[PDB]
Amino acid sequence: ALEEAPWPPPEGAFVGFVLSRKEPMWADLLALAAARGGRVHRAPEPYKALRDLKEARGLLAKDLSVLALREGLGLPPGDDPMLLAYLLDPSNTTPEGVARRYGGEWTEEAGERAALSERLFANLWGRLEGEERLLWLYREVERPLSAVLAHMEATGVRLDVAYLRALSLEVAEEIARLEAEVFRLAGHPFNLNSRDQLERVLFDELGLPAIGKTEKTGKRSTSAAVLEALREAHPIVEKILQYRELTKLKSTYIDPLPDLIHPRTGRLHTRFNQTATATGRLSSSDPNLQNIPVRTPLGQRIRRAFIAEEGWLLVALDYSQIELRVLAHLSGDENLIRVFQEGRDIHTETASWMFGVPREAVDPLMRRAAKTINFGVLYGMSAHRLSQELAIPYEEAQAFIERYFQSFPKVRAWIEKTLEEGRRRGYVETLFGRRRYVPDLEARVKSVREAAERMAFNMPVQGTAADLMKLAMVKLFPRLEEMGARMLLQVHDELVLEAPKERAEAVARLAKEVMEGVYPLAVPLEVEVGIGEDWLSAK
DNA sequence: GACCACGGCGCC
DNA sequence: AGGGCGCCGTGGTC
Ligand SMILES: Nc1ccn([C@H]2CC[C@@H](COP(=O)(O)OP(=O)(O)OP(=O)(O)O)O2)c(=O)n1
Ligand SMILES: [Mg+2]
Ligand SMILES: [Mg+2]
Repeated sequence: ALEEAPWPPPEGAFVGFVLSRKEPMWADLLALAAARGGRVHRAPEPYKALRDLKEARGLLAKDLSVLALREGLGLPPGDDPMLLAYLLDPSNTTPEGVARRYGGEWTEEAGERAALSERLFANLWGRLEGEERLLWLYREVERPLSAVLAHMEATGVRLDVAYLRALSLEVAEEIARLEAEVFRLAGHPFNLNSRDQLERVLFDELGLPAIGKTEKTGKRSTSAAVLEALREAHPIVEKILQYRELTKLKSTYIDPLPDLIHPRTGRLHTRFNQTATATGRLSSSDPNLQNIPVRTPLGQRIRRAFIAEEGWLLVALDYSQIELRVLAHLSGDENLIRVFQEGRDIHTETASWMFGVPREAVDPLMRRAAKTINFGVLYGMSAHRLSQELAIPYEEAQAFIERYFQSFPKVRAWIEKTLEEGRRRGYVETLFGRRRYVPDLEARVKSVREAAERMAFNMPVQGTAADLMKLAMVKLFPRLEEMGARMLLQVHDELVLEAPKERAEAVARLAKEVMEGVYPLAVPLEVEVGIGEDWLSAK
């Protein structure tokens, strides 16, 4: 079936390529091929051959299209079997597996990659026949979103490198005072970054009670959660918690980011993986910029490093209580839909409760703390953890949970139907019909089954919120382009854009609107917008 | 070097 | 008897 034709391929051919590395913005185009009909074209000079393509269709299209943009070519990504398969089963996340599961082997030869894309797409397209909903999501959301993600990856984000460079030396000194004291307290040095070594010290040398064990190995845990419980037992516990904060921030953001600045751009270029999560959410790789610090003071100092190009502004937009809103529409609960119809904020109300202060006294970080209480309790958190979290009597934690769901009656009924259907159907789905398979919903082991159940009914909520953000990006991108503004990052229910100073407001105004009206629900979708020279200030 | 499991933890 | 991610060291491989 496979013949070999001279490079020049016919329009609509399936691309096949090989990079020196995973990152499109950093990689070297080692090989470029194409497959169409029954023939296969191997470009003798890849980079140069890229100028020939009208579009990138095939496994990981967006990736070669990011390279193209990096090279000055506006090569947009088109059909990509990974998206088709990802939609059929979100557990389809790598070419390797999609190929073994659908008709081929993922190799290192571009030509074979081009052939495989063609045949893989044929199979998978057949599979989508009759799946009007998956076809809708593919054609109306994913395929076009892939293009958006490529421009985003190619564009990147500006970072105050000199700023992080000095920040390092500074905390490096604070980490020394903390480890120097932790060692004194223990009465001798040891690797503080070694959970095993600290375990021995905390539980064997000192006489601290072991409050928990680790999952796969069963070792006594030394988690922040355990350390919190032990904070009052020994002076060495607080010192260790602070050390862990600093070292985590410094080793994960403070030190690595400046070293990832691209030479040709001077900006940071993260990957936005389109087929990596079970719920339909994107993910950020290599630099993972979807988890930049924001909670603690040093975390905030780190976020400030993310800045706009001079004369530009960072416009940050974030849907409000997004998953509580999605849930009011999915559940159809009147109490909850009214909550939003009345402009109430459950994070503020829960935070007002937690800290026992009027609503107007709740500050940003206090409200943020409530988020983990609201989403945790919604998604199955237990009274024990709740109490052990809010540091309240187990009984008072039970009451908060009891009342939480009593206040929103239709939610449990919805969670119930979602699970039932998941058991029968074999999968759960989002508002737009994105599916996630949860076979374990019928496991005999209560442990496994109940855990499956929790991931099961979370998917529709989490996934619908993602479908929504993805639609908004697809809708918003063309207008920003028309406005000379750029889309830099997506943080699940937040978008970080960059717009010319003289246009920053019109852009914030527009994006906010596109986002809020993406797909009308039983509840309004509110978006808080912020503008500033840096990410922290934007929010 | 490269890469793995595991614990641990940053954000959503 | 919260869900979804990816990255960083520590140990231990190859
Ligand atoms: N602990 C968390 C935090 C967030 N999320 C999910 C649900 C909300 C979504 C986006 O997170 P945020 O923007 O931090 O939350 P939000 O509830 O939309 O609230 P707001 O933007 O009003 O602070 O991610 C979650 O499952 N668990
Ligand atoms: Mg939000
Ligand atoms: Mg957010």
